Amino acid sequence: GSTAMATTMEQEICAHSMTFEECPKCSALQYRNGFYLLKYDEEWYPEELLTDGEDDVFDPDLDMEVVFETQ
Ligand SMILES: [Zn+2]
Repeated sequence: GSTAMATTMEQEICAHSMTFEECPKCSALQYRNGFYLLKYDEEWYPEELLTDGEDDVFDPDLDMEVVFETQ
């Protein structure tokens, strides 16, 4: 337990990536941008809402593990 206002949970529990408090910011795709590979598996959703057809990942439904796994 931490002395957090209104006993808010510290970790970023929102589905998109951020905290419950930071949930409106989750809608913004700024966080998603600046990442080397969209396809790389992280908490954030690989398919980007703004980029409809630009990504061209979902339409062909081709996932290459080797490409995303740089590490
Ligand atoms: Zn959110």
